[PDB]
Amino acid sequence: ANDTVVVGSIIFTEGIIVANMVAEMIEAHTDLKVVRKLNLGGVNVNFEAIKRGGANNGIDIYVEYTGHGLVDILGFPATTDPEGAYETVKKEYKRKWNIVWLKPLGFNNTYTLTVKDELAKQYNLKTFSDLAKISDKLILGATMFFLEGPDGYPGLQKLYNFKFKHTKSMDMGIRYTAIDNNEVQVIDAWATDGLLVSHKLKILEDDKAFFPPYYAAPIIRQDVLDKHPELKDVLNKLANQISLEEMQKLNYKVDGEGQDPAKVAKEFLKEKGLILQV
Ligand SMILES: C[N+](C)(C)CCO
Repeated sequence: ANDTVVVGSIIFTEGIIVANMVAEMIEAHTDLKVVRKLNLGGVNVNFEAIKRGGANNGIDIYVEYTGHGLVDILGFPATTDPEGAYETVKKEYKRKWNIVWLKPLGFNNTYTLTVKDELAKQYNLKTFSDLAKISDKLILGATMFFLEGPDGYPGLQKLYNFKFKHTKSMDMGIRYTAIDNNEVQVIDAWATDGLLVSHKLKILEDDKAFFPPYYAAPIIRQDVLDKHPELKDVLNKLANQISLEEMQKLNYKVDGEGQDPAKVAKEFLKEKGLILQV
């Protein structure tokens, strides 16, 4: 029959790596072939694409983050434990959209606010509240996702009364260079970022708990599951298979060592026994 499915990703290192892992698992364990589609746009493009579907210029599968789905359902930022976010998005996406959340990959790739270790020492910074008290001295460099999202800087700034001198919208790798060069003093480091542990940076504590959990999980259209039921068990072979530290190392293989993400994804799966060498 030569059935195919479309796995989507937006264009950032982690997104492409885990989208490739999903594609590799499908091709290794089923007779399906995978179209890998890269979407330009923000944190909602894949959601609209999966509502369209791989037959109608959209996608069938992608890896979403629980807290993003949660804040989208609620219409305002909230905090909850990982189970609260996951169970809520799973039930709501099943009822409202016939989209099935599969099991979490294992890591929480949350937004953070991060500063240079030297700045944190010179002002004894530990928490977001500490940082807010001096924010009028500082420049924030942040991803477009962070500066535009309701779960991003808008709500955070309201809750903590952040008063940064200004914000600079920056590509993902650019913001690490910018904080290194002191063009900015704070960035929205993401917890799994490959460059993070390699730049002498301090992740500050979200002491008022503004951010939701951001656990990555594959999600799939129900009608694709209906046509190809094996996909459920196949994709759940990834359940809890990627820790925060493992994801960081894969991201660094791409962003720091220059390996291509397809190779990084496939080699990780082979080394962990999740696919076999052909
Ligand atoms: C994963 N983040 C929450 C850090 C943003 C991208 O969706």
